[PDB]
Amino acid sequence: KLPGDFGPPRGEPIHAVLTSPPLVPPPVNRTYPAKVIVELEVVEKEMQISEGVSYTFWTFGGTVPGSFIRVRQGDTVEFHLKNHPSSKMPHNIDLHGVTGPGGGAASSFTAPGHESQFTFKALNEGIYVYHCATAPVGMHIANGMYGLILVEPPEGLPKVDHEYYVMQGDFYTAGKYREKGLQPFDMEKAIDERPSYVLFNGAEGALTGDKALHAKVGETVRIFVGNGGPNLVSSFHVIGAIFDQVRYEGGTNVQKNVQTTLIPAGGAAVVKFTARVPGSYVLVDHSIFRAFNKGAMAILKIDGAENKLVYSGKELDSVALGDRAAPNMSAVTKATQASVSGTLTVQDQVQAGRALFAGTCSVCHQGNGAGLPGVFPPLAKSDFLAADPKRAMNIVLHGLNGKIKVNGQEYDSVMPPMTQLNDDEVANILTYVLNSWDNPGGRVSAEDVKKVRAQ
Amino acid sequence: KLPGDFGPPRGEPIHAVLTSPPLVPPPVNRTYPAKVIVELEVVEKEMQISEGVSYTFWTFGGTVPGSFIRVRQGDTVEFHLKNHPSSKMPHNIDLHGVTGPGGGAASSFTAPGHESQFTFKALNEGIYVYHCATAPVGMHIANGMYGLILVEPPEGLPKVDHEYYVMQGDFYTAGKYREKGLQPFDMEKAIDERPSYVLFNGAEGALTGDKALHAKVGETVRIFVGNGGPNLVSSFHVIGAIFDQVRYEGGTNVQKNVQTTLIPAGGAAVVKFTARVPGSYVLVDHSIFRAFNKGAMAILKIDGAENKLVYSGKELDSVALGDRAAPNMSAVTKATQASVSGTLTVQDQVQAGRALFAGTCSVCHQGNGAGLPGVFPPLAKSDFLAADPKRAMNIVLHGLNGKIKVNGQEYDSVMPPMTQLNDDEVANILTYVLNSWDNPGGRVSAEDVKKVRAQ
Amino acid sequence: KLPGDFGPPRGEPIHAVLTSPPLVPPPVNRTYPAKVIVELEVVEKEMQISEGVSYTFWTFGGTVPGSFIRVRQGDTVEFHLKNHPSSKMPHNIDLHGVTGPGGGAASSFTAPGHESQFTFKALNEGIYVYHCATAPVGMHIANGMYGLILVEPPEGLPKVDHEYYVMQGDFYTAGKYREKGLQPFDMEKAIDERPSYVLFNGAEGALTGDKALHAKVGETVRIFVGNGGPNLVSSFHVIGAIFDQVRYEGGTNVQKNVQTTLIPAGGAAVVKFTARVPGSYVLVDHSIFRAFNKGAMAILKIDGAENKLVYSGKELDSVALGDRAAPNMSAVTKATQASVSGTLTVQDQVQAGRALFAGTCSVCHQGNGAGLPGVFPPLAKSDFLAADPKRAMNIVLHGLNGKIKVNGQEYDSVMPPMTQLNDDEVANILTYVLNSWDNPGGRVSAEDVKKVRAQ
Ligand code: HEC
Ligand code: HEC
Ligand code: HEC
Ligand SMILES: [Cu+2]
Ligand SMILES: [Cu+2]
Ligand SMILES: [Cu+2]
Ligand SMILES: [Cu+2]
Ligand SMILES: [Cu+2]
Ligand SMILES: [Cu+2]
Repeated sequence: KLPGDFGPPRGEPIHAVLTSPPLVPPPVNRTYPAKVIVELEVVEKEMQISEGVSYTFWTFGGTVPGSFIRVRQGDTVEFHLKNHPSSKMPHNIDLHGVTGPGGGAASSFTAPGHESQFTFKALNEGIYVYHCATAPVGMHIANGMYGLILVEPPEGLPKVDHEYYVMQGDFYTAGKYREKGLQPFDMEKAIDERPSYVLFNGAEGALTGDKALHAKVGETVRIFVGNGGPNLVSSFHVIGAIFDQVRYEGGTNVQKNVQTTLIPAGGAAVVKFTARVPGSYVLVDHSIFRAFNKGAMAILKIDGAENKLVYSGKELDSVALGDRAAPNMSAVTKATQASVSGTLTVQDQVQAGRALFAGTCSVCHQGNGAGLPGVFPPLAKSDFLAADPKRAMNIVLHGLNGKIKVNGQEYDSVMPPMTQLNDDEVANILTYVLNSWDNPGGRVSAEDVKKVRAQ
Repeated sequence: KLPGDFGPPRGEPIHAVLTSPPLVPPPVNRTYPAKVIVELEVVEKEMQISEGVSYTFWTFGGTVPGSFIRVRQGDTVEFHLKNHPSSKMPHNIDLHGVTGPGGGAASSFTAPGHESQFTFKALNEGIYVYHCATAPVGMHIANGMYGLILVEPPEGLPKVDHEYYVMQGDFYTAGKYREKGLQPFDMEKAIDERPSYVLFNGAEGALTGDKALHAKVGETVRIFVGNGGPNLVSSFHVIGAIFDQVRYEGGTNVQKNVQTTLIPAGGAAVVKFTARVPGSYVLVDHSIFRAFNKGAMAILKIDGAENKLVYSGKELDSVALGDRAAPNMSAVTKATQASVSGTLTVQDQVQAGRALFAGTCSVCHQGNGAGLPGVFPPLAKSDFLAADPKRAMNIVLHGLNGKIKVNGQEYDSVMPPMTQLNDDEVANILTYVLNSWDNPGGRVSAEDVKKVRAQ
Repeated sequence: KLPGDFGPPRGEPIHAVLTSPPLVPPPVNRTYPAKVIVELEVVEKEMQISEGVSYTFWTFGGTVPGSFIRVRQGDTVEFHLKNHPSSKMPHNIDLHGVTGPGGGAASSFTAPGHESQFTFKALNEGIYVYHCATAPVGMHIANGMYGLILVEPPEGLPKVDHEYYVMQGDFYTAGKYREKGLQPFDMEKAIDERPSYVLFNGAEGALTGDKALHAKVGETVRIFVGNGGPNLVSSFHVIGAIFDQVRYEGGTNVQKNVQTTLIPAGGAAVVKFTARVPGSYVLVDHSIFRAFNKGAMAILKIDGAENKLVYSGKELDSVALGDRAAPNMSAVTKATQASVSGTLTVQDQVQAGRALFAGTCSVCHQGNGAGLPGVFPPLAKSDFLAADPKRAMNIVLHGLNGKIKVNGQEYDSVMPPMTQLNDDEVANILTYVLNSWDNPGGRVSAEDVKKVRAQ
């Protein structure tokens, strides 16, 4: 026998129902091998990789990651790849778990407006990455051409309350993190393995705030976790919880009771979580600058009764989650669009700066700008801020130390530089502060900050 | 007892037969512990790390990786290290799996023209990296000073049809990838972990094309897989197949049925593959820019009958394998040598450009230059190419977009920039295109391209 | 049941005794669940990250890594975090192994001079990283805010002879490796994952020479191994030995008989070592430029009888361990302090250069400067050195090749450049050589070298 030796296909041909992230198709719930027809279409399109930041993604099914495919070990899969006629590039597919050269690549080569097909038997149970394998392969994967296929064991997976679909990728923009506008792919950064963004499901905030995954206290969650790369290895981790089980691809080995697990580039794992106490559980790449400086954070939000005997503490806030504690940062998108249109108002800037102030400034100056007398000076009704708004731009870009006097009190501390903030971000944060807490109002422009940065 | 407590050496002293990659010594096939005498000589020498690219390697036994050593758990090993008198540097050896300080390092210190010896008992079964441990250690490992020793279990490994020897390394050249000439080691890139090449067995194409590993449908293959580093961790992966078994060093744990496995820097694994359908199975570091932009791809070629019930698709071609689909790129070596000699002919350039055109240009313009009317413009009998050969140099270096007219048809698409191509590569590709498909002939020089790149 | 369902706390409340690295609290040795009160204080302070190199660390309990916490699965932990009033920054804590949002983060937010508390039940047995989770999280972790908590299984761990505490971190200084002075945190290098130092226990040499860990032949050692990151994954390895067992966090899976093991960023493992033969066993990150160029090396020194049947070789020396073979490099600290004070003597420079010469120069020129006639020229009574001390500065910075004559003998070899040596290091090494072996004496200044480097 080969593995997956369950006989020829029986029953009727099945048209696979594919799902967009973060959702998963229902279990196949089948005791016989089937001919499964899969139809997947490549679409090239602009999407928001961050608020006010567009990127030309190349997608399987219009999403990053691509549509989720779910079949049964021993199935015969008739794979149809279409390339939308709006595409500029040819594309193909390499599915992990396929037995045969290129995992489908040579037979699935598809020009814009064409369709290709190949047939394979799913011999190998497991969770598997699929991706484009068109020269230059790294460019296609970097632009978002990856997803997951699940080959179920014949008896199916154990029932759980929720199944979700989460995939990490590293992304390479010409511009710096959160630099606004349409950002080209940067080949130099990709070859050097120096990503500008590291993301779950193709965007900053794709799985935070009002887009969090949900479950209730007492329920079981299974997450199909992919690492599309192209280049990075994920120190994949859940903050404040533990995985009951971690199983890689279709491996025989199952690790139980771990919190931190390494997912290779092109790798995939099935993780199981039991909800015990309510709150936000953060999925991160624990290579920490990825999670906290490049976007690599997703949320599983658990609702239900607190258990003070297990955990007496509060729900996560802007101290740890920064500007992603809030439901969304839609005001940044709106302020960026208004800048492009030449219609940016003070209130556009105030609402964008309000979103960006959380964590970034609030951890020390507080959400109300009061600070802590003698320790963190106030931004609320600040005489020092009002006396010199241009000095305030320098303070954000280049930091501040030494003795100062604010509202009649001496400070002798250190505010670190925040030079990685973009000109629009500094301008919008300071406009928010000037228009809050009885401050004098007016505005700071991106152009004002550009000139102070240039020194 | 210590582990490997099999008594004193018996029988006759055995002179170990060492093998060069990718071959392995035969199984020891022995029921008693032996005194094994190992003789390994360090040689410093220039070799081709890529076509027309030389590098001064430092080698154990004249190869990268070094000669394969095969002994039995419980053996007494008398290790002789010689340093060839042509060497400039002192060398030594640290074998993983040795019980004792430095794994041999202090007692194996060997100046040019000298010999050292130390004795160790092989207590620990497993596959193990050995490497040089001479200050500065990273420089010696970076220049190729690593290989594998297998310590067999007393009963031997299970029989297989083929055993092969494959070792990844990261390499640091002063010049960029495929920049021609003798390339010095670059300490700055090595300290930053920014390799110019990531290779299997010490060269681009060492295990591709006419140097592929072979087996037949139905046969079992065991690969001894090393990661010499110095710095990178391999997302080690087989395209289009699965590993029956993966076992790290002499670990008790064996993973079964996985496709993608992380091999630490200085780590080693034994993988087992069963051949099911014919074609090329690609071994890669799935940190994808390594595999597709820095050389990290090897081939296991399976011959035998197709099974359309398991896989209906075609053998891999230049779409996925690029310029390594072909048997070899010997024309690039020959054109580089002719440039050095000042004897470079048009035909030298044409044959080199023919090799480099595969994948790099052919994925969109086709192997015959016809393109796809209205989608990818033709290079065959191209009026647009002929009208301005200098514009063609700019197009390759800097890309092209917007409306153009080629052979009476409008195109409105995007050709990405290919600025990572070296001046000789652009010149040779364009000379190939000009001398093919009824194009006007003539030639483009490396110097022509240097001037266009300088703008 | 939840896991760790051992009933309510019994007995008396226990004030946890915490230990500084590399020591561990004694086993809890308890058959009942307890209320454990933990008190940990954040201190910001300058410490030596290398000889003559200061850094402002942020610490849990005044050390990097932070104080070790030891409790029993099923314990109720009342966690008190104090922030010393000298602190400039707010801090908090996220303990892996805590069941609840942020692992403690929202409830442990603590301004300078304040205290916070939260209670959690230790449901999950294992070894776990804890760290600060205050925006910007990567900055706090990069400055040293991490350590380990052990949650014992109810029956306790198996008895061993020694338990030690070793934690890797990556560090980001504005200055280059071993550049002297107070070094600021460098956000740009941290975001790029380009550390200047990779260290065990917060400093170069923290666990080498006279600070090595100890045990005797025949004894068992358990090491609690953390990777605080923030960014790097450790190819964690013991030179010249094997781990009996490696267990990650509280995972069910235990790997036995491995030498090289990958520890994720934010991960932790318990390793077990049996001492077989005497000597220094080096713990490294086998991403080799970290271990040999950035400080990532620690020593377990085994005393006892040699066993020539297992290993005939010598103890490690400066060939493999370089300048860390010696007990300490205190002369470098003293010479750096004397430079700051403007009191640097020739003898200050000689003793610092003596420390730095080991490995760096001695591997080729020998510890006595004799070299090897015709192969490595002498530094002892060197006519070539004496004839031009300025040429000697160029040779160290930029290397030397080609035919030379030294003390009546021709050399035709290659000395690699050592441009990564700092101006003070070149000046002190050459002053050592000039004042040794009947050389003419005098001195080379850091300023002399600065001018030669500037060309
Ligand atoms: C702690 C880590 C802080 C963060 C984050 C931010 N700021 Fe700050 N800021 C902080 C200190 C300790 C000080 C005083 C420094 C000293 O020399 O003692 C400051 C100072 C300012 C000021 C000027 C003083 C005042 O008006 O109160 C301004 C205008 C200011 N900070 C603004 C500001 C903004 C907008 C922030 C986010 C972008 C921000 N700060 C972050 C401590 C900390
Ligand atoms: C697809 C990803 C392509 C690859 C790889 C290469 N080329 Fe290309 N090329 C492509 C397009 C879509 C276009 C037209 C762009 C537009 O504005 O619509 C081009 C154009 C050229 C041209 C000029 C037009 C012509 O003569 O047909 C030349 C001379 C050319 N391309 C050459 C070329 C070479 C030599 C390549 C490898 C080095 C190469 N191209 C790659 C699409 C793609
Ligand atoms: C081997 C890897 C070496 C290391 C490490 C260092 N040196 Fe060296 N040095 C070496 C060689 C082979 C040569 C001769 C090169 C040639 O062209 O043949 C040298 C030369 C020098 C010299 C000049 C000659 C002499 O006086 O003997 C000096 C002053 C010198 N080397 C000093 C030196 C110092 C101070 C080192 C550590 C910083 C050092 N060398 C390292 C080989 C090697
Ligand atoms: Cu594609
Ligand atoms: Cu793949
Ligand atoms: Cu060597
Ligand atoms: Cu090693
Ligand atoms: Cu902190
Ligand atoms: Cu953490």
